[PDB]
Amino acid sequence: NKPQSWEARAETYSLYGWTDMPSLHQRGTVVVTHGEGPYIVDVNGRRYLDANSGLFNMVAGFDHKGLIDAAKAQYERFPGYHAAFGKMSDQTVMLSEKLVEVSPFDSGRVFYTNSGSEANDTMVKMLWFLHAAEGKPQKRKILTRWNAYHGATAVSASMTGFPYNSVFGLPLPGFVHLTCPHYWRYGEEGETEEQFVARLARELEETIQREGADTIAGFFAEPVMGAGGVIPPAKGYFQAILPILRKYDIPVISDEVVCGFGRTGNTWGCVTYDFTPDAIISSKNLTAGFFPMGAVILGPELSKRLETAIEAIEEFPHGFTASGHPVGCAIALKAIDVVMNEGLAENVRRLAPRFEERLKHIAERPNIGEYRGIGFMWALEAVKDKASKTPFDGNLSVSERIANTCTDLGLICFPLGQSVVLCPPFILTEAQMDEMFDKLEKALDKVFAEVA
Amino acid sequence: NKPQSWEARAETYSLYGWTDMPSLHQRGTVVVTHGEGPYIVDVNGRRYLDANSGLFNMVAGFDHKGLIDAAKAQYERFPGYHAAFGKMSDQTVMLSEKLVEVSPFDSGRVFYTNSGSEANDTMVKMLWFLHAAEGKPQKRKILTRWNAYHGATAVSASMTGFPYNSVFGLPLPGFVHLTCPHYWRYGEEGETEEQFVARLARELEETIQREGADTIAGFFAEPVMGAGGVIPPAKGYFQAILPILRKYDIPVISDEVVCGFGRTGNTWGCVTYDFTPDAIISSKNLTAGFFPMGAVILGPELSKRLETAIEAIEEFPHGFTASGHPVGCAIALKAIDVVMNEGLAENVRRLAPRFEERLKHIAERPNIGEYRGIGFMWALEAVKDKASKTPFDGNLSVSERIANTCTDLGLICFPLGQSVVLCPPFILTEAQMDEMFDKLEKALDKVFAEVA
Ligand code: NA
Ligand code: NA
Repeated sequence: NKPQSWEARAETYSLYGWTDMPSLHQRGTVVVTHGEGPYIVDVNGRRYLDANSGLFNMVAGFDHKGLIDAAKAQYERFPGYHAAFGKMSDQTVMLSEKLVEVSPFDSGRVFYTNSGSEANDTMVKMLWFLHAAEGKPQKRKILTRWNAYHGATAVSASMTGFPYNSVFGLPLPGFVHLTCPHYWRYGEEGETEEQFVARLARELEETIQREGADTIAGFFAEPVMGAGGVIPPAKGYFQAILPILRKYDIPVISDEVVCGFGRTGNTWGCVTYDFTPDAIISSKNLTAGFFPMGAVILGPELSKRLETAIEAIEEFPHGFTASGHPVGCAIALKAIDVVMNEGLAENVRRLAPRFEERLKHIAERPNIGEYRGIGFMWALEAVKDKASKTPFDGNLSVSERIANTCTDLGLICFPLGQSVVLCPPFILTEAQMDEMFDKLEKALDKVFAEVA
Repeated sequence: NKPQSWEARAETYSLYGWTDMPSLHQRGTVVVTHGEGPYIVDVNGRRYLDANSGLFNMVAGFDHKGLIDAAKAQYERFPGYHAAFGKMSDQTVMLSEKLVEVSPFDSGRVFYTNSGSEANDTMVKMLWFLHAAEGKPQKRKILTRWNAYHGATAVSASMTGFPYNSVFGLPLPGFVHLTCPHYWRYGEEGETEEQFVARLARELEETIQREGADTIAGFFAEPVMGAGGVIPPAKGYFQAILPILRKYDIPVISDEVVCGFGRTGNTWGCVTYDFTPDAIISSKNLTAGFFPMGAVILGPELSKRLETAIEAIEEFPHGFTASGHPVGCAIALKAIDVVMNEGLAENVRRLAPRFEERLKHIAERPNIGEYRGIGFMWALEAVKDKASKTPFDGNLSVSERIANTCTDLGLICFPLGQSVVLCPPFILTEAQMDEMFDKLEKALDKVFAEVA
């Protein structure tokens, strides 16, 4: 008794991750064979505009010729190696040099992983290693924010600030979640945005005092929270929090897995938000989704401190088999060049006003609580009643209903909580942006007619 | 002040992993540009026989035309996508079907990752998730062995059984390490191999009784410990320990990252050691080193149990951006076919007797305590005195000296503790095997003459 169809074969042998099981059993798996620009095509020849760039990562679309050619050229040249035991590829050396150049740091060091989750798990281990070598082995606690998304390893999931991780008995101890700087949701009745920011700065100081400054290893922040629902921080957030972190000597890590390489309208989200971190975590767009790469980019201060610590023990006992893979490195070098120098990053800057203008129009609807975002990352929040910010009952699954209707209309978008997220490829044309909105608006009309 | 040479550029921008820093500063980074069969070629045009397959993974060598062509063919077809939110590529469905087929399981499910570390971290989360869903949230402890290597995330590093992880303040609580089944090292004076295995089985039962079976989530084992120094278990080990684990309702996981796809002389190390695990962890050879892929392959029992638990919460909140990437799946499908059907796994079986006969002759030297291994994974243990099994002082760095001397002779091998490991590509000919040993023997003569 064996499955025949693509859908039945997918259900027979897969253990689905991040998949709504009632929707999958009703609809079946979407099995994808190829793409063209920002579109994907399934086994039945149905085409969909992927307004999420797959998982925010396919910024140059699904059939980019330059990137396809660069990947093919490296398989022909040198198809695989590692970057451990004093060896690495020429591609690895070139990418480390390029990443330091394009980072906001004047100098630094790069460590590779396959994923953003491994890179955050790596940065945590690096802090534990460094602080212990410096005589502060108790400096282990990691500060992140509620609604932050840092990954899926036990450590990077512990950094992630969502109730869903309770199914794993996570977070592990030592992982502290601060208030999410989403003013619309977390600002209290009668609390101004200025007071909200002052409260988060106070809450951080109280946390450092109650935990003990000598017990805190680092602070990680996505400049704009991505997978958490596209959450630009409340005005003045970083200007209020960063001096508190610097005062208590707590390293600042910018998780640039989503914001890195152009989505916020600048090469880095930390540049958009005008702050210089001690380290950067990069993945996703790093290869435009063509290869699994992650990177820890260490600024001058942490590089020098880790270098001293590594020299004293004579080795850094950490790494992954494919870290610094020559194919991944050649692909990243091309992705960086394509985004920065072939007009993709500029296109996000060019089209962001038109993107916001349309969302502002959509937000006039009685069932849209707000629109939020920047550059090419945006979200629309659904509400039952606007004035009170009352959401629809969780059992109505409004966001999944919108995303499913979108799929039926030939549009892929990302549902999260009571929100619908749009993070389309940087190659999106004005006509394709209109197509994305026309389909989304049709889906919103359908769903809200059913639930309101 | 900018670096000029490849070696200087590597040192300026890299944060080195698994690299002995005193040797790196003395020798410089070996910067690799391409390879040919089992050989790698550096920027200076020097060629080395890589008798470690890179990091055990490059079993088809460094320029395999079939694999290069399969990689190129998939980049032209569909160069990137994910396997989340009820979508995946046709290549993902084909690979999951193929992996269940080639696994020792009659049926099951596959979950993808990029690495073996993420796959072990994933299996641990799956166990915590499952046991809590089945009414036992206290069922969280993970059993591994001393000298085991399971990866580099904080959790897979806690599963790993090496003192070097103390630099990170690891292992985390709940990671229990059993005696390594290395008879030569851990066997007591006057203890026979049968008594040694009986003792290991008694220690396991006492550990279970003292920890409480209701608190133990699972047991992981590499059939042959690979990165830990090539350690085949003492005779009858799995036959003694598995009934105990089965009696106490402790899931058995075979870490097949190194043993999967041919290195022990069978498709799986669990086949070579005649046991059926509840799940398999695969990575490394899965793609012959051409793309970062990891996989959790769940047997019928855990597949059914996890599906029931996931259905109750409607969504399994876990996954990685590149999990089930179409390119990695197309490459894995080719790598499995190349290894199983193009004579590579058979070449391991063909040449394993000749491999062992030469190691047996080398082990006659007074400074070789033992040779150990199976198929295409072997190790030589260095000793100051054979009769008393006394090693050379740690400060002499004997294994490192042999490895460095091998590099100077055009041979790459793997040093670990007091041992030197050989894990060559499956494409190795008899002449290349002879070249491997001729170079190793000269390195052994040089090091032992200076040190003994
Ligand atoms: Na720079
Ligand atoms: Na099978």
